[PDB]
Amino acid sequence: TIKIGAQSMTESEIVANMIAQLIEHDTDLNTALVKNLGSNYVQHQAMLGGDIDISATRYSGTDLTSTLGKEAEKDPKKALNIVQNEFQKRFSYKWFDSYGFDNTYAFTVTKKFAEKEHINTVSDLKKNASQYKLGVDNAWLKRKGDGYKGFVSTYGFEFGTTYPMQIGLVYDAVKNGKMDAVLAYSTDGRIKAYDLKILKDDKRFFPPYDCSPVIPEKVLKEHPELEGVINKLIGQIDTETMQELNYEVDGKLKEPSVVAKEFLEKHHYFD
Ligand SMILES: CC1=N[C@H](C(=O)O)CCN1
Repeated sequence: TIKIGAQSMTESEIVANMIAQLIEHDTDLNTALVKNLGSNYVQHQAMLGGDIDISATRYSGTDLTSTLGKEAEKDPKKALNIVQNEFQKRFSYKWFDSYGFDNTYAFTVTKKFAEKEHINTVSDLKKNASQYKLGVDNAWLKRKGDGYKGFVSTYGFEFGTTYPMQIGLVYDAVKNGKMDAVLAYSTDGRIKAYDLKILKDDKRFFPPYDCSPVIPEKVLKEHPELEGVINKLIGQIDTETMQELNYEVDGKLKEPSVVAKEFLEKHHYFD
């Protein structure tokens, strides 16, 4: 039975279910979901411990700056290449090419706030930063490399008050005027659904966050038919598609298993 890890994100659950169903459609392997993994660190430790055989969703800039303890590379291709080579060298883990989307931190505001405050870029926030409330996830404030400390030293300012919360809550918090700005995830469907504005990262502070599955070479060796299944999804999901899938769960309240199934059926399980 292949143990598939899902991080505590709607996106991770959708993709974990998608992998599970594709594996069972194509092969005689049974699968199990290991859900609610709190962070990439928890995912990685679970893989080191053999608690999971597959990480459904890992993000290049995230593991680059934490797991690998490296500078935040700003080029998508170079960042992916470093992560892939390092995962092979250090762990004999295969970090696959991307599904096709980058899920980045994105400073997000209502269009009303942007018009009132004259905001197009992250640097535009500087003039009144002390007046703003910023909603962020439960980890970003303490992250090294791509975290708040790095943000401050690059952009040269702090927000008046920063509020860490479950990432799922930031979209309503900003829509409802509770926060002036939130550090959202760019693949969340509620950004488009709520007509929000993503601010340009004008100093290119954030590294890329291309999303890929990760699987130990040992697992791929034990189950030679596994790589071919995973290959079917590589390059097949762009951001717009990911946003739509995310919204199926977060806006329409559908089970990730159901959303995954419907996606696979539409694409005839990629043959
Ligand atoms: C920028 C980003 N952060 C998440 C995290 O830090 O695990 C993963 C998906 N996107």
